[PDB]
Amino acid sequence: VKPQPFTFKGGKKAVLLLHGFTGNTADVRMLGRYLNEKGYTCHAPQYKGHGVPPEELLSTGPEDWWKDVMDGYEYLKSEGYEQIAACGLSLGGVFSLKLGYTVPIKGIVPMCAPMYIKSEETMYEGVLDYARNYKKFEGKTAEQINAEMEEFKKTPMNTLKALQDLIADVREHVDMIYSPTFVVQARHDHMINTDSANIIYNEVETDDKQLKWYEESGHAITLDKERETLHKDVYQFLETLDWQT
Repeated sequence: VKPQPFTFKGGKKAVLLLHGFTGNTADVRMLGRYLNEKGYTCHAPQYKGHGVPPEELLSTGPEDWWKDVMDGYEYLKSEGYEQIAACGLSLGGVFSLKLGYTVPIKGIVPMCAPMYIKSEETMYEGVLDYARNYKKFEGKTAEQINAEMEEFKKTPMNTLKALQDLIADVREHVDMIYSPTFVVQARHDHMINTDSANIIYNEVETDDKQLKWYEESGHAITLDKERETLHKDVYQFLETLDWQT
């Protein structure tokens, strides 16, 4: 169905949930529903250019998506939730780490966050596959999709280099994170370099750093078979955080 930002109201423990590149809030909705059933207040913004036709994605970049992340953090603050944890999938996990050394965060849970850059061509191939599937889900025939993709291929995404610079910049500041960190990484991730999980765990400078590998999951770990175990592991980590004060 339709993708939209969601806010699940619960107690004073607040969690900011961040989806990945070419994703949407549905990637973190089941996790937000589980945490809200456990009493957490959950808010998931939707990045600019996501949840809309892919032609609008081409005009957006990390500077737009980061503004959506900060707006989500400030929305929870403006609503009375001063204590916020950050949990994100892939690029959302990168944004979660960036929040860790930028604003007060009770704890961060980067899930399959890439610390290694990929080539623009490799990234753009994923954009093209996302664009083709989006038009497929719009109900268009195969012939109409081929015609629209032919024009789509003539419009390169000029913000992919900035996306590379974002991942490289966060990796150089991982040692400035002192908040508790729960690194979640699927072992059979064919989308990123799984050594990113070791970089985050080894170089974060917090006393409470954790790493768990998921042996039966792919990159989309929140949608794969172990997600119920992931929900419990994330919940049980969030419970150890220094809430209230």
